[PDB]
Amino acid sequence: MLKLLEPFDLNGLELANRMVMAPLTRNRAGPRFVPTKMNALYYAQRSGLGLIITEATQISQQGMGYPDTPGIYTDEQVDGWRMVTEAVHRREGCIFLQLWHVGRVSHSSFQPNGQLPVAPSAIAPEGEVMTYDGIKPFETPRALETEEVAHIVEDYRKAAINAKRAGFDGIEIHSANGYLLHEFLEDGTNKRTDRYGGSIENRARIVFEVLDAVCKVYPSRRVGIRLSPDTEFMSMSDSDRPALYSYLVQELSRRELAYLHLIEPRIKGNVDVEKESSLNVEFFRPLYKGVLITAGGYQKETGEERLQKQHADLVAYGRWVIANPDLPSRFEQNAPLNPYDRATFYGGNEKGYTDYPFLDPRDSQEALKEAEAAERKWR
Ligand SMILES: Cc1cc2nc3c(=O)[nH]c(=O)nc-3n(C[C@H](O)[C@H](O)[C@H](O)COP(=O)(O)O)c2cc1C
Repeated sequence: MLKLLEPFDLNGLELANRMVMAPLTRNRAGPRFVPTKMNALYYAQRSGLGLIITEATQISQQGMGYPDTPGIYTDEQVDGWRMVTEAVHRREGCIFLQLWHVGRVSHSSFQPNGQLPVAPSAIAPEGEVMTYDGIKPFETPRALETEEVAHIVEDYRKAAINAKRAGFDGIEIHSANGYLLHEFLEDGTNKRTDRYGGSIENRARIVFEVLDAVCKVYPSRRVGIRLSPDTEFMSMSDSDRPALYSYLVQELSRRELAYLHLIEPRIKGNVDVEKESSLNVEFFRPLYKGVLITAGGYQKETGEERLQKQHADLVAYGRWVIANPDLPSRFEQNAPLNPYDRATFYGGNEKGYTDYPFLDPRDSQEALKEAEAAERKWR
């Protein structure tokens, strides 16, 4: 009787339920940003979620701002992701790769040749950024030349080519949470005078060009996109978020994409914030035609209310899913939720990653089995 637990049809994909694993950076790639068997166990374990969206995956070295995130720009990376897609599919799961460019939220230490991070405009985020050599202040990033936006779009297109080859069911363009695309959208970050700055239309141009480029690799019904309609995460700010997001959503409505993925203002990236905003999901449901994913601070009961009230079609869970590989079964049988441990979110090993327990140990055995089979197959 939970709507969260109703199978849902995603323009062809037979989702087990209406619950989504939110994208989650775990900082556990192998050398050269290549996914490993351990990574496949983790996704295999969580494959009773209707849809998995992966951790943000950089489309290029230039797009990375945190250590040991996986990439999707080399063959060796694609091979690694194949273990992941295989294992999730053997468990009858569905999965999309979230494509990432960190923008200015990076450090020369991460960059090819120790070049500056790139952004719309030469404006550093506030605060400090973890690097290979400990905590350092954010640097002023380099403002991208007009001509270079084309080359970033092409990175996304190559990245989607690699994704399709890796065997992902679809892709999600990360346009949220303070990163390259988001910096383009908001006029607090975007001070450009060319055809990608100024007018609301112009700021979104890049988002539309990325979408044009990837929908040449995947059918548009397999391209998703994530927005953060109203957040301070990473020194974001816009002079008029209602106006900017209204336009951006209505345009998106007409591109017949797989879904729109909206993060609730009560999330500041990875933590909860007290915050007044009307730019939550209720405000966008009217403005977006197709399949709508709501994410951010939900529980069983508040997620269920979203679906009953027809506010969204899918509810994403991030932190609960880190801790509860079988969240849907727990919801379903009214079980206690395993607590999540923030200290093991980022970096590390099995601990706080693949060692959260299931209701049913057999689920656990089946994930291990598929993940080992996936490794032998793609050895
Ligand atoms: C450890 C951690 C990693 C995350 N990584 C990503 C990411 O890679 N991409 C993204 O778009 N959001 C990311 N988020 C934001 C979450 O996807 C989600 O919006 C947030 O956790 C709020 O959802 P929740 O309340 O269910 O946890 C992350 C959050 C956490 C706590």
